[PDB]
Amino acid sequence: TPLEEAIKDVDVSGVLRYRYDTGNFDKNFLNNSNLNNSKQDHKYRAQVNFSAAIADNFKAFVQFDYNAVDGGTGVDNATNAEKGLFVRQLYLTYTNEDVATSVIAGKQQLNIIWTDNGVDGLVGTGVKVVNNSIDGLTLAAFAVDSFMAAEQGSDLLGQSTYVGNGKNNNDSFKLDSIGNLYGAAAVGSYDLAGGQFNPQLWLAYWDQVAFFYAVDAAYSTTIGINWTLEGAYLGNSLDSELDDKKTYANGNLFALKGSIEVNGWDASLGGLYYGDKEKASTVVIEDQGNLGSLLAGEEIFYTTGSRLNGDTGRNIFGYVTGGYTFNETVRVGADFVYGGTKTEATTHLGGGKKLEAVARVDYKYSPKLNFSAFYSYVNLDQGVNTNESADHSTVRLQALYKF
Amino acid sequence: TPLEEAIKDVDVSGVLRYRYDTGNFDKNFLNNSNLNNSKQDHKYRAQVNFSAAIADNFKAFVQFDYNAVDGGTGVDNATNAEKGLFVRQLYLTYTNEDVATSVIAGKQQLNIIWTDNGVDGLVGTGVKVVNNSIDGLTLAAFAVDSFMAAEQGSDLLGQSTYVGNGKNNNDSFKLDSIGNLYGAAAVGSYDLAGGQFNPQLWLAYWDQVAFFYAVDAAYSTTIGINWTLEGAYLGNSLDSELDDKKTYANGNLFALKGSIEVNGWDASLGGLYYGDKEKASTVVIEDQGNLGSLLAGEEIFYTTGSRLNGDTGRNIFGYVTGGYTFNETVRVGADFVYGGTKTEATTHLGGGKKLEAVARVDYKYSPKLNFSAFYSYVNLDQGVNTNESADHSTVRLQALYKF
Amino acid sequence: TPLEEAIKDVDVSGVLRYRYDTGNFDKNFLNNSNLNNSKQDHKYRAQVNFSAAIADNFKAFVQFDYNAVDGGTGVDNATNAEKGLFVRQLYLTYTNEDVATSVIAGKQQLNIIWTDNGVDGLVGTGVKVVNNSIDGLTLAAFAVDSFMAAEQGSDLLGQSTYVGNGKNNNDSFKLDSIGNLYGAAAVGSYDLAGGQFNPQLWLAYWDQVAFFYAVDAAYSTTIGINWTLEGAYLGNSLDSELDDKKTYANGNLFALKGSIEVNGWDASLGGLYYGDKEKASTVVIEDQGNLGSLLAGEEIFYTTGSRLNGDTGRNIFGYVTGGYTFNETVRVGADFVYGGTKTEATTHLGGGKKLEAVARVDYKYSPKLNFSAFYSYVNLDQGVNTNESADHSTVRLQALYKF
Ligand SMILES: [Ca+2]
Ligand SMILES: [Ca+2]
Ligand SMILES: [Ca+2]
Ligand SMILES: [Ca+2]
Ligand SMILES: [Ca+2]
Ligand SMILES: [Ca+2]
Repeated sequence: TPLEEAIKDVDVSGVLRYRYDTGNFDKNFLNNSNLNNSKQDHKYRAQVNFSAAIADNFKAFVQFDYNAVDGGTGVDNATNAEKGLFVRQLYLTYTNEDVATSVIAGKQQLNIIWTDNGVDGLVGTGVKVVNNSIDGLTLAAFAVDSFMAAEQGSDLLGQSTYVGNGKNNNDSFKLDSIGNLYGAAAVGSYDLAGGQFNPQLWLAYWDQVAFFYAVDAAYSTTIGINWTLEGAYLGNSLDSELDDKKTYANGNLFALKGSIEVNGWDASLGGLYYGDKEKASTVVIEDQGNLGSLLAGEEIFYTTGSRLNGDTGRNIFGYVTGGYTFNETVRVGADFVYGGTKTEATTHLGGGKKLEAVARVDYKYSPKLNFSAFYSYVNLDQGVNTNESADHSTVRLQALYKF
Repeated sequence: TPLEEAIKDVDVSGVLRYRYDTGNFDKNFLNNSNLNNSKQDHKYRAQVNFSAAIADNFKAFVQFDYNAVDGGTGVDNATNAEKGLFVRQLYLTYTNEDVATSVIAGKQQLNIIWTDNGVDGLVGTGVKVVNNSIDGLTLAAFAVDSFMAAEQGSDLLGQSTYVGNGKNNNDSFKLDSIGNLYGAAAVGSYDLAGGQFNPQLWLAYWDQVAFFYAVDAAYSTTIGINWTLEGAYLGNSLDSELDDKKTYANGNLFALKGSIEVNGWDASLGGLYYGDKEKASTVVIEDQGNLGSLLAGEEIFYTTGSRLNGDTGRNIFGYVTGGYTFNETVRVGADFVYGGTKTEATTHLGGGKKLEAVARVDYKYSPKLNFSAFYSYVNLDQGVNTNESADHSTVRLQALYKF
Repeated sequence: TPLEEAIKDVDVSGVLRYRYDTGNFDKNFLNNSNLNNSKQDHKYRAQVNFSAAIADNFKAFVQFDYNAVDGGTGVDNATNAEKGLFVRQLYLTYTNEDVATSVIAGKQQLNIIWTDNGVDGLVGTGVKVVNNSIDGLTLAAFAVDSFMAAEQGSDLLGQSTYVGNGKNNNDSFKLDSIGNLYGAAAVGSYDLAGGQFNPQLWLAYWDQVAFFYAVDAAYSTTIGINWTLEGAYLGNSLDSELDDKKTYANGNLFALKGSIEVNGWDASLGGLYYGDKEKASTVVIEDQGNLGSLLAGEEIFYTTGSRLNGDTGRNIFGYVTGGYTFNETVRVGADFVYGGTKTEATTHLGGGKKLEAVARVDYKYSPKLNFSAFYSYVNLDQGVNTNESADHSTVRLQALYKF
C-alpha cells in the first residue's frame, strides 16, 4: 500500500528529552543505587509512539525508545552512545463502544498508582480491562504475567541496593522471586459546584510479594485564586514468602498536601509519614509510583532508609514550595524538605535528620518545548561516620519536547 | 525533501503476529531442537516492509523484523524482551516490462520450494532473475552467495539436534561446511475448463550439500462442491563431501493429498513417504520448505527421526482432516495423523509408531485480522525408554494481522 | 497527531550504498588495519536523516545508520548480517536569521577538515556556532566534549595498527588518552571575474594530542574549457604528552593539484609531501580528513608508512588522472600514483618506492543513482622481505543512491 495511504490510519505522539546532570558527594554521604551519580553526562531519552486502526474495534500500539548517554568527564571523552531504538511497548486494544469498555493486551506501560506513569514507567505484559459506562468514573481490572525488570534497574522493588559496612551492594529489600500481579481500580473525576473532585481507589495482589490497597483524593477550585488539597493512604500486607522471612513489615504511608495559586505566585505545604523502624517495607512497586503530586525536592527520598521502593526505617517529612511565574513563561521557584528517619542504629543505616533545598527555573519556550533546571542540596545529619554529617549537591539542565 | 513528498514514491506492507504457546512432555518423550518447548510464552513477530521507486526501472526494498519473547512462568516473570528492529532484507529490483523480466539482487527471503515462504523464511544474499513472458508461466534462475543461518537456528539443515544417549545436542545431520546455491524454477498456473492447474518444477545445486530436484502439481475445481488433488515428489542426490562420509543418503519424498469442500464442511485425506532407515537424509533446506499443503498436524513431523530438514529414519504417514465453517467466519476442525518411523535401533533413535490429533479453531475477524488456536496431542509408541510410550501436548493461541 | 499531519514539519534525506569488494595480497605485502582485506563481501551502508521544525527557531535532527556485511567465500557462506539501525546523530539547531547565526548542539558528524565529511565521517558530541553575516564567508567556532570512536575503528588516529616483526597489531601512533577539541574555521566562496575562489582556514586545539592549523585554497574557471588549481598546507604541533614521549613529531603536509575539463575529457596532475623519516606524526584526525580532492588512487595512502592518520615515514608522491565521459553518463578513466616512503630501516617498516594504477567506470544512471567500479593494482618496491617487492589488487563494484 502507498505509504501516503497507510499513514492515514495512524497516530503519532512522543517525547524527546535531554539532560545534563552532575551529582556530587561528601566522602561521608550514604550513597546507594538510587541517588544521582551523574558526572557531566549528556543523557538522551526519546520515545515515539504509533497507534494504528487495524480493523473494526482494534488498534495496535507500538512505542520505540532511545535511552543513551554521552560522556563529558575524563575517560568519558570516548564514551559516546552507539545505540538503537528498542520496541518498548507493543499491544492490541479492543474497544467496544456499546459497553464503553476496552481490552488492552500486550507489552504495555502499566501506569498504576504504584508505578511511574511518565517517561520511565514500569512495563509488563498482560491484560487491562477498562470501563466508562458510569459518568465520571473509570473502572478497571488488570492482570500482569511478566515485568520489564532489567530496563528499570534499581527503580524496581527488590533491585535497589545501598553502600555500608564495607559492601557496595547491600540489598535494600531482598526479593528472591516474584509472581503475577492482579488488581483493580476506580478513578473518579467530578464537577462539584465548588470545583473538581478526584477520588481514587486501588487494590492489587502481587503474588509472592504483597496485597496492596490505596486511596487518594484531590479537591481543586476557583476563588482569580486557586487552591487544591490532596491526601492519600497507601498500605500493603505481605505475602507469606516475606512474612516468614520475619525481617519484612506491612507497609503504611500517609500523605497530605495543600497549595495555592494567585497572580503568578504559587506555593504548597505538605508532609508524609511512612515505613517501619526495624523492618524492611515498601510503599510502591517502581520508583516513587504515581505520588509526585504528594512529594517535593529531587534527591531526599532517594537517601538510604527513605526510599519509597524498599528500605528500612520510619520516615516523617514536611515540605514547603513556592515560586513566581513571569508572564506564564518563566517560573523561578524553590522547595524545602525537612524530616528524619528512625532506625535500629545497631542493625540498619540511614537514620537521622535529613533536609533538602532546591532552586528551580522552568522556561516554557513553546507549548511543546520546555527548558528547566534545578540545583539540589541535600544534607544528612548523620553520615557514614554518624558523628559527622554529609552533603550531596545535584545540578540538572533539561530540554523537553512533547509531540 | 519534504517527507510528505518523499513518501509518495514509497509502498508499505507487513505482518504482526502474536503467539501464546505452551508445550509439555512426558519424561519419556524424545525431545529435540524442533519440537515446541514453550512455557506460557508470549511471542511477537513483526515485519514492516518499505519499497521505494528510486529511479526508472529500479525499486529498493527493506524489511525490518522484531522477533521477541516475554515470559509467563516462574522465573520467566522477569523475562520481558528489550529488543529492537533489525534489517532482515535489503535488495535492489531492476524491472524491464518490455521483456517481462526482473532482476532482484541483495539480502532477500529466498522463497524457494525447499524453504519456508512465509514469515520465517530463509534469507540469503544473491540474485534472482524472474520472467513472465509466457502466459501462465513463471520462469526463474537464481544464485545465492550467503545465508542468514543464525537467525534460523535449528530450522536450517545441519543446525538441528536431538536428545539421546546422555547427550542433549546429538547432531541430526552433520554439515561441516556449505557452498553457494544455484537453481531454477518453472511454476505454472492455468485455467482449464474444469478448473485451475498448478504444475511446478524445481531444480537446484547446493555446492557441498546436494543436487535437489522436485515436481509438484495441484488441480482444483470451481462452482456447489469443490475438490482439489495435489501430489509431489522431492528428491536429492548428495554432493561428494557427504557421499564420502558414508552415513548420508540421497533423499526421496512422495506425497499425495485430496480434499473436499461443500456447504461449509471441508475434509482432506493425504499421506506421505520419506527418508531412509539407516542413513541421514533431508527433504528440504529450511524447516518444512513450502510443503504445508501436503502436511497435517503441527508437531508430529518434528519428532526425532521424522523431521523434514535432516534426520535418520524411514517415515510413512497418513492423515485425515475435517472441519465445519460457520458463516465463512469461524472454522472448528481437527487433524489426525498416524504412521511410523523405521530405524536401525542399534545406531539411531525415534523409531516406532507415532500419532497426532489436533483440534483447531480459526476465526476470520476481518480479511486482514485472524485469530486461531490449536490443541495438539502427540503420542510416541516407543520413547526414551523404548518399552514405555510417551505424550506431548501443545496448545497455541494466535493473532495474526497482514497489511 | 495524525501522522499525515506530523510529517509536514519534517524533511528527509539519506544514502543507500552497496559494495562488492575483493582485496588480495602477495605473501610479501606489508598489511595493516587500513588496507582493503575484503573477500568477496557484500557491504551495505544506509543512512536516513529526519530534520523536524519543533518550535520557532528550533529544528531537531536525527540520523539512523545501518552498517553491515554479508559474506561470499568459504565459511563466509553463513556470514549474513543480522543488524539494526543505530542513532548516529541526534542534535538540536537554534537558528536566528536576524544575526545569520546558528547554534547546533548534540551528537553530530563533525565535518571539519581533519575528518571525513561524507558517509563515514567522525561523530562527536558538542557545540557548533556558525555565522553568515559576511557575504561569501562562513565563520565558525566549535567545541567537542566526546567522540564516537569505536564506530570508526582504525579510521581514528591512535586506533590504526600494522603487521611486522612477528606481531599483527604494532601500533601506528600510540595515543593513551584524549581531551576535548576546540577550534574555529573561516571558509570563503567568491565569484571573481575570472571565476570562483575558495579559501579555507582551520584551527583547532585537541587537548592531549596537538594544536592543528591548516590552509586550503581552490581556484576554478571557464576557458568551453575548465581548469581548477588547488593547494593546501596542513600542520600540527604536539601537546606535551606526546612531545615528552620523544618518538612523535609535529606534522607537516604540502599538496597541490591542477586539473582540466573539455569536451568530456578530464584530467588532473598533482602531488604531495608529508611525514617524518624517524618519528610518528599525523596529518588528520580520522581517515584522510576532507582531502580527497587533493589525492588519487584508492589503496596507496593506506600502505604502511604512508597513512594520513598516524604513521612513521616521510612521503613524496605524484599522481596523474584522466578519463572520458560518454554523454555525461558513463566515465571510463584511470589514476596513476608514484612515490615513496623514507624510514629508518632499523626501527620502522614501509620504506621504499610505491606505485598504484587504478582503472575506473562511473555510470550515472539517474541524478540520484550511480553505479561505479574500480580495479586497483598497488606495488611495493620492498615488502616484508625488503629484497623482493609485493602486489596488492583491489576490485570494487558499487551502487550508490542519494535522496
Ligand atoms: Ca523508571
Ligand atoms: Ca507469569
Ligand atoms: Ca524459519
Ligand atoms: Ca558464497
Ligand atoms: Ca570513517
Ligand atoms: Ca568531555
